[PDB]
Parts: sequence; C-alpha cells; structure tokens
Amino acid sequence: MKNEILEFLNRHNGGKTAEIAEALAVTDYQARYYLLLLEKAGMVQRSPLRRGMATYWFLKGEKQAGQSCSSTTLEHHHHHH
Repeated sequence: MKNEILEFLNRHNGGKTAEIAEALAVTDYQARYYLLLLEKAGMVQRSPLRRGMATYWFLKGEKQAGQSCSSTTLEHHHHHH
C-alpha cells in the first residue's frame, strides 16, 4: 500500500528505507520498491545517505515550494496600470 508510505512520510520526515518500512511494518522490500517508483513521478524524494547504509526517502519536502500562488504577484500588474 503506497498510500501508507506517503501518508506516513507526511506526519514525519526523514528515515532510511528499511527504517521507513519499520514505521509501516508492511513489506519493507515492497515499501522500498515503492519510494523508487513514486520518486520517478516526482511525488517523493530520496537522499544519497553517504553516512549509514540505506539512503533516505521522504515526501517531496512539502508543498508551495515551487507553485506558491504561481508567483504571479511579484511583477506589478502591468506597469502604470
């Protein structure tokens, strides 16, 4: 169930793959394979954990981190207007 993995990362944030599996206690093997498939869509992200042994996977940071209101109110509505 990928929904449990994404919803889980929402409440928390930052956990190795086998660690994320422990949180859901689901199929750690299938859990990790999910973060990868989802990461390809851009709904989740992962970190090259260079200090441990299981990388890291967590929701795509959060939201409003790119389309914040579409940033369509920072160029003056038509100069002079």
